[PDB]
Amino acid sequence: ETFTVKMGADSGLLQFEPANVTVHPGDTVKWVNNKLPPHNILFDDKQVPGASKELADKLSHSQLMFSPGESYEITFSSDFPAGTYTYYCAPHRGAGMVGKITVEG
Amino acid sequence: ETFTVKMGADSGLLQFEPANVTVHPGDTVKWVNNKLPPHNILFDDKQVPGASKELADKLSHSQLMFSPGESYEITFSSDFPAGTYTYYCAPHRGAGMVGKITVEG
Amino acid sequence: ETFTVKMGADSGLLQFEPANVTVHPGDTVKWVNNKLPPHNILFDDKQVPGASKELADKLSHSQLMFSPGESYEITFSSDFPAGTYTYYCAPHRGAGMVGKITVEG
Amino acid sequence: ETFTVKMGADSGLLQFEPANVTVHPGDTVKWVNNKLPPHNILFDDKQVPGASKELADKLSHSQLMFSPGESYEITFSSDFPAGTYTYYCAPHRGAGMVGKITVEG
Amino acid sequence: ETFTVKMGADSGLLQFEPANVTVHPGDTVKWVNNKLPPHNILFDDKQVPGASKELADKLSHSQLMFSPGESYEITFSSDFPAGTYTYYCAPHRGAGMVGKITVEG
Amino acid sequence: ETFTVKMGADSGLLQFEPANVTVHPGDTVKWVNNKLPPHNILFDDKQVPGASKELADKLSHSQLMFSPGESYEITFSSDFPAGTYTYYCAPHRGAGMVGKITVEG
Ligand SMILES: [Cu+2]
Ligand SMILES: [Cu+2]
Ligand SMILES: [Cu+2]
Ligand SMILES: [Cu+2]
Ligand SMILES: [Cu+2]
Ligand SMILES: [Cu+2]
Ligand SMILES: [Zn+2]
Ligand SMILES: [Zn+2]
Ligand SMILES: [Zn+2]
Ligand SMILES: [Zn+2]
Ligand SMILES: [Zn+2]
Ligand SMILES: [Zn+2]
Repeated sequence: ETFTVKMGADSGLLQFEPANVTVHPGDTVKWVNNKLPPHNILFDDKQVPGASKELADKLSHSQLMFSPGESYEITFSSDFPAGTYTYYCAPHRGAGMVGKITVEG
Repeated sequence: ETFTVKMGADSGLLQFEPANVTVHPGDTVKWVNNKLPPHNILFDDKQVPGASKELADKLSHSQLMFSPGESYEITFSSDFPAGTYTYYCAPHRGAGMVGKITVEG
Repeated sequence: ETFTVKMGADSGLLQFEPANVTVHPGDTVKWVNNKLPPHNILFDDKQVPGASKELADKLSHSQLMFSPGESYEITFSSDFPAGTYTYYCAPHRGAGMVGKITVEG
Repeated sequence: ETFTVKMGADSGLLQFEPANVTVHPGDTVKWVNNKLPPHNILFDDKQVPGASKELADKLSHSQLMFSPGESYEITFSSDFPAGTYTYYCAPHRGAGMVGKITVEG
Repeated sequence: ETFTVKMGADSGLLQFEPANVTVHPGDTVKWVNNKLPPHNILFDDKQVPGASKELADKLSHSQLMFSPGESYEITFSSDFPAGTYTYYCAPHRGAGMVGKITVEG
Repeated sequence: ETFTVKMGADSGLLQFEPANVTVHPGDTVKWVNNKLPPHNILFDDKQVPGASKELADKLSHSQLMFSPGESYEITFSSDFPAGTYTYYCAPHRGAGMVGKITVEG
């Protein structure tokens, strides 16, 4: 499957819609730049299963996205461990623009 | 913290002593060439967490060890996924010289 | 697409069926252990585009496969160069168990 | 061959000189910190051949360069795909400090 | 064996305490967020042994740490080359918040 | 520079000619298949500077070379550490077909 997460709610709020998402092995999470750019997706080394920095760096879209429609996908294949993945938006961190992905396995 | 696994039991049996070992992140597994050489440690691409061939190749000590005392260590850091790691000895595969490492996390 | 290559012909010959395969970027090549095991897939450093040893080592399934059904897949994504990839089976090299994959791009 | 690209024109403009460069496999691209620092080289996941994020991250010199003369080289060997590579300078993005490398092959 | 480096001296100075540390293979360096956040650890491609960008990127904790107590560890295993590793804090670079790790071997 | 090492002496001896070679940073070592094949170049994890298994695996030409003229080159760039690199030929190990490369720096 493919779960779409909008960066910036329609209401004009600095949030990820949905904030919490539960994914199964093989599913894809698609982030779409919606409202109030820029945004980026950052995963901290200790916010991913096993505290793997190597894993966090691969998932983290450090670069800022400005134009609406720009997307970033992550297919959680058999390779990725099971557990919760917490991420955030650096420019809107103070606004509490935080997200969470739970991979069940 | 450092678990020692002997390649070839004192009994003269073609086995890994211990055959099964449970490790925690940060711990090291030390293989020591004991009896009836040669021996090597091979991890198949599908016998490691996530079926990562890249991971299996890094852990696999393909080359044969002949002299007693020769060791090979693997510190299971945060970069290594949790799960069971099955390995074997190529020259003594038919004798059932197989091992298993379970990393909890 | 996914091209299946059988390691050991149905006729009981030590060959790869098919021996020559033409793949497009994105397409996958699946090797299935069929007849007269063991078999392995080895790519020499000079038998791959650009003579990249780093590339040859990643594609090479050095370890021997014994049980029928065991598979090994390689998805030739964008990261893989265009050109011919020649591989062979080490235990059946003298029998001329050689293969060839041509990636068009 | 080695193509030199100056980060910041002699005329004092926030540009890459040259902005567009055509490279052949094997040729190198050298960025030299010239005028009005800082500068960095960023490649977006979708601005490289095949939209490979793994490839973009390896080429991207995220860290800021301040002192004149500081260089960053990239030898486009066989491992690198053919196509256009668009990059930019984060601190001078609004000024349109964008570049483009076309690898023929 | 585990050397602790405080990001921000108790004195309220924007420094790494200690600034210079000598480590042996197998030892771990632990950075603890102490005073005047944020802080991050950045290693430049040319400030590590062999000028390996791949190595620098793995060690660099690009993301900003705000809460006191947050830590980042690096166990200098056999895969890491011997030599000096110079790092810095991006937000406090002008204050001269620079560090240095010397791995003996 | 480029130092040529012949795998199998003209005298018909199972040796590397020369057995010992001193190389400077940037020099290339070229192994040429000469007499009494097969041969391969294997570096053990503990026979290279720093006991880096990752380094040993990259230098090791595991696969057997049969036809005369087949070569294998290794350019010891700034990346490679200084020290002695001991290697051997697996099929002719008992004959004492061992070599040694000393990189001065
Ligand atoms: Cu945001
Ligand atoms: Cu054995
Ligand atoms: Cu075969
Ligand atoms: Cu700039
Ligand atoms: Cu700081
Ligand atoms: Cu030999
Ligand atoms: Zn962190
Ligand atoms: Zn396999
Ligand atoms: Zn070769
Ligand atoms: Zn992107
Ligand atoms: Zn740099
Ligand atoms: Zn060894």
